Amino acid sequence: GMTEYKLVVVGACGVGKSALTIQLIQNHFVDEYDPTIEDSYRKQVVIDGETSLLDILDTAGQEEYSAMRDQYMRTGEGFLLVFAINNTKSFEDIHHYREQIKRVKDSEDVPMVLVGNKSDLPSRTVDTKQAQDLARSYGIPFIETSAKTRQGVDDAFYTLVREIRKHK
Ligand SMILES: *CCC(=O)N1CCN2c3ncnc4cc(-c5c(C)ccc6n[nH]cc56)c(Cl)c(c34)OC[C@@H]2C1
Ligand SMILES: Nc1nc2c(ncn2[C@@H]2O[C@H](COP(=O)(O)OP(=O)(O)O)[C@@H](O)[C@H]2O)c(=O)[nH]1
Ligand SMILES: [Ca+2]
Ligand SMILES: [Mg+2]
Repeated sequence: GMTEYKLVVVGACGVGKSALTIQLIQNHFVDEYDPTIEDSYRKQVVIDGETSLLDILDTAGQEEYSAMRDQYMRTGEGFLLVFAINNTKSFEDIHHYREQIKRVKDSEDVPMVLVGNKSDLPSRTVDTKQAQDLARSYGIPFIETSAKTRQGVDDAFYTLVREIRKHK
């Protein structure tokens, strides 16, 4: 019947992964979401006139390697790489998330999107141009998002879907 996409949302602790995913699915902003909850969220959506199913895995757990986490990641068709623009270490870590995904996919061209989250915060420490240059060198799109104001949430997930469709 209707297509399903496995989206995986990766990024450092407290970048807004669950806030983004919950805003897309449930249309509200979470203030203090339980940071151990790793669950899968679904939504029916119309993208370029195609009704589709989003299965969104919102990563949590521990900073540790597991055979079981390789398996969940290998099921993923595309990945949002999320940093907050007020945390330069969250952006320093994007490199390791891309490396870890290349290892399990044993692929250079995995549908990915770079997300600079918390675009509403005054206190920016990571500059758009640097984020842009990183996405241009990975060959992936870049979207600035605020889970609070909902700016760029839709277009971040939809751009990932459109990256997975271009992939075959
Ligand atoms: C506050 C908790 C939270 O949101 N976290 C902390 C734990 N991680 C995390 N931290 C470090 N390394 C990680 C590595 C992977 C991973 C990847 C990308 C591919 C294959 C893997 N095999 N074992 C682990 C991994 C992931 Cl998915 C995470 C992670 O998930 C994010 C999460 C963020
Ligand atoms: N101001 C602002 N706060 C955010 C945004 N996204 C998440 N937060 C807050 O940042 C903290 C971490 O968010 P969370 O979604 O739990 O991070 P996760 O560890 O990636 O799941 C929370 O207290 C959120 O309310 C955002 O876009 N703007
Ligand atoms: Ca453990
Ligand atoms: Mg979380």
